[PDB]
Amino acid sequence: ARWFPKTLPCDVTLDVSKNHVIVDCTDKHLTEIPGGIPTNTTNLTLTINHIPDISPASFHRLVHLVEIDFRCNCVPIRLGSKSNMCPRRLQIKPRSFSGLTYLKSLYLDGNQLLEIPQGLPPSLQLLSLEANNIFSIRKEQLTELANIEILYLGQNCYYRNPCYVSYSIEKDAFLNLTKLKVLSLKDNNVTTVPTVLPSTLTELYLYNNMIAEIQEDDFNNLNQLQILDLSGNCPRCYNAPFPCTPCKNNSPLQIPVNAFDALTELKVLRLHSNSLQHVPPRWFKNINNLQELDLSQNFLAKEIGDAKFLHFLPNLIQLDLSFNFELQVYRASMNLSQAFSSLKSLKILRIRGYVFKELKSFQLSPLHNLQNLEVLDLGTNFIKIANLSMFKQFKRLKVIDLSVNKISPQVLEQLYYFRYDKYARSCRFKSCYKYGQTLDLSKNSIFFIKSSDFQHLSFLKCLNLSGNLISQTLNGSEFQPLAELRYLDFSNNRLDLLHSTAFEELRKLEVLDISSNSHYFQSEGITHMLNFTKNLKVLQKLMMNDNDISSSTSRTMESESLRTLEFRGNHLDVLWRDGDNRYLQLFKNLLKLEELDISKNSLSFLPSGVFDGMPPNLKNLSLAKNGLKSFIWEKLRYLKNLETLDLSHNQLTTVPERLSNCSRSLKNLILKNNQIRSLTKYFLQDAFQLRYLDLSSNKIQMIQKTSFPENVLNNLKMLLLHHNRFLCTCDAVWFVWWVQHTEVTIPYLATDVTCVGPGAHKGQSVISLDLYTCEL
Amino acid sequence: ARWFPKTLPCDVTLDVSKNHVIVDCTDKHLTEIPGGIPTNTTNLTLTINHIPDISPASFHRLVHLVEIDFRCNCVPIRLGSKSNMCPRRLQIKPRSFSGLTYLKSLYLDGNQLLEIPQGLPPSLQLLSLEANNIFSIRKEQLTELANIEILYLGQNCYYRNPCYVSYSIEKDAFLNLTKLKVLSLKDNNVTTVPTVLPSTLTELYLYNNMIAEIQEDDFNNLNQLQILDLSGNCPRCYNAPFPCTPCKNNSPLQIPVNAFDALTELKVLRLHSNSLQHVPPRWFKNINNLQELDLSQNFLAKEIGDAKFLHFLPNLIQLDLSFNFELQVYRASMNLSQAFSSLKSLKILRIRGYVFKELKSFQLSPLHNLQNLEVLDLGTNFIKIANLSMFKQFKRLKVIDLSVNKISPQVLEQLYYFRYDKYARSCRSCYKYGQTLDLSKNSIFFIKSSDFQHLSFLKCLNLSGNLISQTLNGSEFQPLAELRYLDFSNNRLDLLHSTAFEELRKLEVLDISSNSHYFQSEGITHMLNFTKNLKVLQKLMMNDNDISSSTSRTMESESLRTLEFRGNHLDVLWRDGDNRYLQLFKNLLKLEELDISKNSLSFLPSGVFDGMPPNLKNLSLAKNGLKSFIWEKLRYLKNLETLDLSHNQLTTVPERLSNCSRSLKNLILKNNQIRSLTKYFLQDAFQLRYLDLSSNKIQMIQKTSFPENVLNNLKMLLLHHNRFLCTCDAVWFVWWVQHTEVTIPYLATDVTCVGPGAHKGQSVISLDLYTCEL
RNA sequence: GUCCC
RNA sequence: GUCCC
Ligand SMILES: *[C@@H]1O[C@H](CO)[C@@H](O[C@@H]2O[C@H](CO)[C@@H](O)[C@H](O)[C@H]2NC(C)=O)[C@H](O)[C@H]1NC(C)=O
Ligand SMILES: *[C@@H]1O[C@H](CO)[C@@H](O[C@@H]2O[C@H](CO)[C@@H](O)[C@H](O)[C@H]2NC(C)=O)[C@H](O)[C@H]1NC(C)=O
Ligand SMILES: Nc1nc(=O)c2ncn([C@@H]3O[C@H](CO)[C@H]4OP(=O)(O)O[C@H]43)c2[nH]1
Ligand SMILES: Nc1nc(=O)c2ncn([C@@H]3O[C@H](CO)[C@H]4OP(=O)(O)O[C@H]43)c2[nH]1
Ligand SMILES: *[C@@H]1O[C@H](CO)[C@@H](O)[C@H](O)[C@H]1NC(C)=O
Ligand SMILES: *[C@@H]1O[C@H](CO)[C@@H](O)[C@H](O)[C@H]1NC(C)=O
Ligand SMILES: *[C@@H]1O[C@H](CO)[C@@H](O)[C@H](O)[C@H]1NC(C)=O
Ligand SMILES: *[C@@H]1O[C@H](CO)[C@@H](O)[C@H](O)[C@H]1NC(C)=O
Ligand SMILES: *[C@@H]1O[C@H](CO)[C@@H](O)[C@H](O)[C@H]1NC(C)=O
Ligand SMILES: *[C@@H]1O[C@H](CO)[C@@H](O)[C@H](O)[C@H]1NC(C)=O
Ligand SMILES: *[C@@H]1O[C@H](CO)[C@@H](O)[C@H](O)[C@H]1NC(C)=O
Ligand SMILES: *[C@@H]1O[C@H](CO)[C@@H](O)[C@H](O)[C@H]1NC(C)=O
Ligand SMILES: *[C@@H]1O[C@H](CO)[C@@H](O)[C@H](O)[C@H]1NC(C)=O
Ligand SMILES: *[C@@H]1O[C@H](CO)[C@@H](O)[C@H](O)[C@H]1NC(C)=O
Ligand SMILES: *[C@@H]1O[C@H](CO)[C@@H](O)[C@H](O)[C@H]1NC(C)=O
Ligand SMILES: *[C@@H]1O[C@H](CO)[C@@H](O)[C@H](O)[C@H]1NC(C)=O
Ligand SMILES: *[C@@H]1O[C@H](CO)[C@@H](O)[C@H](O)[C@H]1NC(C)=O
Repeated sequence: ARWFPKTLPCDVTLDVSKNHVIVDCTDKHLTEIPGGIPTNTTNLTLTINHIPDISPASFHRLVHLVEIDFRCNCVPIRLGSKSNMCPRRLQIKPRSFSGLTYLKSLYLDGNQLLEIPQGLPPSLQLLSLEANNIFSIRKEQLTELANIEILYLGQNCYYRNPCYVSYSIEKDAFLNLTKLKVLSLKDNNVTTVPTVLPSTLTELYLYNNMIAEIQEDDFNNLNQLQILDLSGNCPRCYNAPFPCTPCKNNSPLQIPVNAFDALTELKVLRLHSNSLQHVPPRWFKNINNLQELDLSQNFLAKEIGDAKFLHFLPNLIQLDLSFNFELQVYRASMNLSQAFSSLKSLKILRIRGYVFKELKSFQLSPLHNLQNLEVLDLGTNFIKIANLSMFKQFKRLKVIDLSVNKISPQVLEQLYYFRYDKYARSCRFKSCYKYGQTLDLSKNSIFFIKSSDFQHLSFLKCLNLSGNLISQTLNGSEFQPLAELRYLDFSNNRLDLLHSTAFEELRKLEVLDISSNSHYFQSEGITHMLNFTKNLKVLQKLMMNDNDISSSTSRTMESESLRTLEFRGNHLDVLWRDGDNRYLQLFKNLLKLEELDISKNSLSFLPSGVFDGMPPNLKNLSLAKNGLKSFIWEKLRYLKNLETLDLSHNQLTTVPERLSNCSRSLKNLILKNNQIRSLTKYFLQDAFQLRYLDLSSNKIQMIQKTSFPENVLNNLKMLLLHHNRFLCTCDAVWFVWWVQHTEVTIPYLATDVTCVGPGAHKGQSVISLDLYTCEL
Repeated sequence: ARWFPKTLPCDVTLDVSKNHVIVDCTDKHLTEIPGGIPTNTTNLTLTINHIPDISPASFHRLVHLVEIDFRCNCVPIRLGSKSNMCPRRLQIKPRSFSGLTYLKSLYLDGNQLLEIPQGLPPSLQLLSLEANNIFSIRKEQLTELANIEILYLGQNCYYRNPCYVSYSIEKDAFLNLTKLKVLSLKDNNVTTVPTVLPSTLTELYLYNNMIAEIQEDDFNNLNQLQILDLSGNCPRCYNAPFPCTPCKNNSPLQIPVNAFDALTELKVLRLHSNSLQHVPPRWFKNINNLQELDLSQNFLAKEIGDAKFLHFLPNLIQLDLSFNFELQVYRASMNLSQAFSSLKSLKILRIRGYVFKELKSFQLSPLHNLQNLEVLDLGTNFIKIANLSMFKQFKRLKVIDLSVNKISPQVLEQLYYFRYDKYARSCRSCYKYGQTLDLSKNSIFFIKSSDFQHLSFLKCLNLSGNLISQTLNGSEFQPLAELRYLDFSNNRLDLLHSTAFEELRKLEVLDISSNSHYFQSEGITHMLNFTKNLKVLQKLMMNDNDISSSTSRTMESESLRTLEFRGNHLDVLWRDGDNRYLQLFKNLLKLEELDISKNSLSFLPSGVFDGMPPNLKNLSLAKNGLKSFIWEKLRYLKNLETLDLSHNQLTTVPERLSNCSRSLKNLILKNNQIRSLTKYFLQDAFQLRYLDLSSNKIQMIQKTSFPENVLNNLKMLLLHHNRFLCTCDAVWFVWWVQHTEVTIPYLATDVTCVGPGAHKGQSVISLDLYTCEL
């Protein structure tokens, strides 16, 4: 098809509408800028490479560039690879950028630069120098940036990238940048708010610094500011997972009552880890529009019970008072001030880490009349006692989150309140809530449940009981009131499936997760009824992964409704022991089942009967990670609606003589990570239904035309070949040609479609291989 | 050293004292008997190979053979590999064995044989034909076995190896085998006890068959029999994990009351899975010496509460009544008959699977006066309630086993009572600390001191696999003043308090592995410094705890010798830039063994080694995805003897190992990405004794890297599964490997050339390189 | 590759 | 390969 092979080791995309030519060279182990980058190129990314220098030749031809992303070509020693340390900082020669008349955005983060690069064109709206070694800002070095709007200078002096001094900012350094909207000086060892900043600021990031005091006029002129983050100045250091130095005498960040008076526009204020003991209402006298307030990781436990400042926050959407507990105090209860009632607009309230023994209904009354409240997060509070029925007054809420507590009778990262910098950029780039009302009781100490535990909660759509201690012979009496429940996450418990009536009271249940309930499945002689499915009339999806199931009293699972079954990490090798026919029809009576996952079941072979016993509408089958050493391909004939076969991470050595003759229906075939050395002569002949084919990470040496007829290849959405053992002799002439000239999408042509030999061409990409010597 | 390279792909061992020459060819992907087997060869093993035939040429020279082990060269379809199925049964030509005048033992199990091989010498004392296809025994075929003593015929007709008919045994087939001691007809589809058997039998195995009835005189003459197993004839099939066909009418195996009268010598009687409802005392009227009785997997729940037969068993060492519960009955308590008191000799009692709600002290009184009782096993009973204090009356017992129950306020295989055949042949723990109370796999959520009142004598407590979610503060085990071993694994330790466990003042070993729960949620306080309070602790296991944070910065002990810290997140604690935890193990002054494998340590920040306590001998950094390693830093570890760096991504070795560590004896670098050795790698590294470089990508090895004055001290040197290039540059290496004394495993199997083309796939032991010397 | 798996 | 890990 193609007349001129694409040899450039970068992805190239046309966005014809927005007039853009996008060249992505992210992570291509480059040591030079590749030649032949299109002249029409507008967005060029060279992130994560080892190009040691930039020069006028770097971009000479590329006069249409609006964005260069040149991050992490020399990342500071402690942030970067220890196996591929950068030897010497990126060198930028003069005039490298002054040519680029249309350049709007320049990223040079993570290059060990000592100074703000000079000679930048006046077109530049965005400059980014995170994780460099620039810790002294001077007015003179900034004059070139007159039209700059966004400026990132953070992560240039902190514990992962130390500069061993205080950050220096000359007086009025930023004042003449009259268009500057966004200024980020986070994670920098700054000692004072730099002044005077231009009144044109919308966003100021000053977090994770050594600022002890805000002067009353530090933000005098900033009438346009929308976001201010002063977090992690005088930090709360208890249980900090980074080196943390508090302000002396447990001082807080000192903020004058009138510091915020100019900030009429402020929408987000962030005062996380500022060791605050008081929130003066006077702060918010002229901020009527504040929406998001973060007061997590302070010492505001007392204040939570007073909190006059809330009376001045009627438009607040989001409030975070997480982790304000006094060290070595375990409060009997939660004292929320009446003031919380004045938060007419509040959608999201979070108070993790108040740390209290017992939660009672009336303690939450300050919230009864917040009409817009969607999320209430009382996680990580070590609550021992809580009558769940209290939440009957909270039908309107989308999520009630009591995760990580000690109870017995819109998602946040695993590390969140204790990350150093949760917004920090990586070198790459730049859940049942949807079912309805969700009660998250995950990670508590619930050993035993009964119906009255759930009295008055019939409105729930999702209950999360993951990671409790539930060890009970559920018999269908325990969840009686949960008439609306669509989703139950019962993972990481100790289900005892003695009774086939387990869960049958949850009459509207669409999804059940009983994964990682392996305990009782590990002791011989225990009765388990896997036939419990029959009683669940609307169940769509069952997850029973990592249950180590090696026995069952019942011989068949039954459902008229079940569409998907995850059965990963069990012992079907033991149930289907060769010679024992009793369980070969375990899934057969799941008549509507379309998706089945029996990966990680130690199936080194499949006894005959397995495929005949599969239910008739099976579409999507995974046998991945089974250590399969053999596979009778013909047996795929029984699976008449099979569309996806995942056989990844096994030990298969062969493909079928003709895939067409094994399955007419099969569209996606995944054989990545096997031991295939060669393909059958007529492998894909007449396999007209085939659309996707992964042969990556095998040991294939040759591919001949017969195996891969073009009337199949040209239907394929994707064909993966990378990481094989290709031999680039004159016998590979067809394959090499076809790869060079095909339209078919083949990932990693630049990176890992490589010759292993013969010696001469070893390690050389096949896309670049010249084989003319074979045609004399 | 060696003048004639060993080219035979079999291990060869001299036992000079017993006059034996042992050749082991087990599992060497052979398709022929190798030539050059020594003539003096006495024991020859060819197990697990693909040799398709035996012939007079097979052993022609080997006239001094006493044992041929030729198992599993053609295993039946369903027992064998499905990826390397055997195409056609083993063919044994006539005269193959008649040469072998001294042959005592012959194993031909697992070869798909259709008939008992003929032509066997009269010297033969043991013949073994398990897992063949021989399901009709004829007197005529056995005449050749006149001097036979041990004869295995089992596993020739059962569900893994079906023959599709009943087993046939001609009348008196075994009678004229006048020396036969041991006969095994297990797992065979036998319908009746074959008669008449020779009176010379000591052991008869008839289990897992289709025997419905014992005739009163089936065992008439067997006055010498010691072991009888009739198990799995009319099996109890509830929750059986194999195809199980009960006798119709829920009938038991029918045993007439006088069936055993001749068996004065019987020591072991095994009646497991015989669907027995009664044990008539009359059975044991003439057996006073019975020692071991298995009555597991019957329906003897009622009988347990009567059990007059025990009055006739004063010499019984071992009794098993496990799994006798009536289906869908959950008894309130255990009714043991008074009769149990008469078992003066009983060392071991097992009653799993009685299935009852509550155990009370007095229910065990029938046992109070059994002086010799060592083991009491009440596992898998779904016991809801048990006052542990009752065991105060049982100080004398070595093990009290309450494992797999439902309690809250030798070792047996994982599958045991429900295996088909627990004795079946393959083709190839805190008990020792003293009194042990095994409470593993219960539902204990909360513990307090009174739970252990009166149990001060305990040496081992196993709480593994409970629900313990408690901020242990050192008050909970107060009474356990003697406890040497605590297994607290698979719980949910909340290490808030650094006084946890401190009351266990005699504790030598603590396992708190797989207590990861509270370690997975940010902002929770954990005191890893709890070790300080544990004055005699030798060994601490805290594996698979996913530990990524700690309030305290150092662990302290004067006593601790071994710390297992596998499966945690030291990569997070030691984040580059954060110096605070680099001395976590430094103050464990007597620590000799440390395991920090599986901690995702892709690199070691500088200071890790300086922070290691001074007497560290044995260090594992396996399975960390290490891509780089500053070998010089090994200088800090002055008493280092073992470094395990297996399963990582290392690409190089140090320029001189001698200049990194003088002390290092064992260096394990298996499963890395090493492509070459440094020029003078091992020069002067005289202390080195073990070196694993297996599963790397090494191409060449030169004499400079591997000087002979080091190599020849090595106990073991592993090289297998590398990328060796067998050009004329490899002349030295190839020569040295061929001629060295040094032990190198897998020379026959996986020390292979990958090239050049010509020599590809060829073993280096067999490589001829004369073309290099013209 | 006789039991485990 | 800046937050993670
Ligand atoms: C942040 O700046 C402080 C001081 O402003 C730096 O600390 C000084 O650094 C040197 C080397 O550690 C010491 O000898 C001085 O004693 C320090 N002075 C003070 C007052 O602490 C600190 O290193 C900087 N932090 C980072 C991570 O670069
Ligand atoms: C044990 O022997 C029985 C006969 O007692 C075998 O069962 C016969 O085999 C075929 C095929 O299964 C049936 O059509 C016959 O009717 C069976 N006969 C009877 C009397 O049932 C059985 O297959 C043998 N067992 C094994 C494991 O090989
Ligand atoms: N799984 C299970 N959990 C229990 O808590 C229980 N109590 C009695 N039983 C009985 O134990 C036998 C083996 O588990 C089961 O068979 P059953 O007699 O129907 O009744 C069962 C229990 N089984
Ligand atoms: N680990 C833990 N388990 C608890 O049960 C508990 N109750 C209160 N707390 C307090 O929560 C804080 C963070 O875990 C701990 O710090 P503390 O204030 O010393 O007291 C602790 C508990 N901590
Ligand atoms: C291309 O660059 C412009 C300006 O830097 C930017 O707004 C646009 O999103 C970029 N797109 C891509 C895909 O790089
Ligand atoms: C709650 O806290 C406030 C402010 O600290 C305190 O004054 C008040 O007495 C407390 N009220 C209750 C109900 O505990
Ligand atoms: C929980 O509170 C409800 C009121 O919603 C009440 O009916 C129920 O009895 C309470 N349960 C307990 C143990 O207090
Ligand atoms: C339940 O909570 C657990 C642990 O907090 C989390 O992994 C899981 O995603 C939650 N389940 C659902 C369905 O959202
Ligand atoms: C379940 O247990 C309840 C009470 O806990 C008992 O009353 C009943 O037998 C069981 N119900 C069903 C539907 O099996
Ligand atoms: C499940 O199987 C058992 C037999 O093992 C049967 O008694 C029970 O009622 C079955 N349950 C259903 C829902 O079919
Ligand atoms: C098939 O199922 C897997 C999970 O088992 C899923 O990730 C994949 O997207 C599915 N594909 C199709 C085409 O149904
Ligand atoms: C496979 O191929 C043969 C010959 O073309 C044909 O007879 C047979 O029906 C085919 N089976 C399928 C399922 O295509
Ligand atoms: C060698 O064969 C004899 C006879 O079968 C036996 O007693 C001895 O234990 C065997 N030794 C080995 C090492 O096979
Ligand atoms: C357990 O038994 C002991 C005596 O062995 C008694 O002192 C204690 O009170 C008992 N505990 C209970 C709850 O019965
Ligand atoms: C404790 O019991 C567990 C769980 O059954 C068992 O695996 C372990 O070996 C026992 N502990 C010790 C130290 O013997
Ligand atoms: C531990 O807690 C118990 C109560 O459960 C308390 O009585 C005891 O004094 C505490 N011990 C220590 C060492 O703090
Ligand atoms: C452990 O360290 C903590 C402070 O981090 C301290 O409270 C406690 O005294 C220490 N405990 C021991 C036993 O050293």
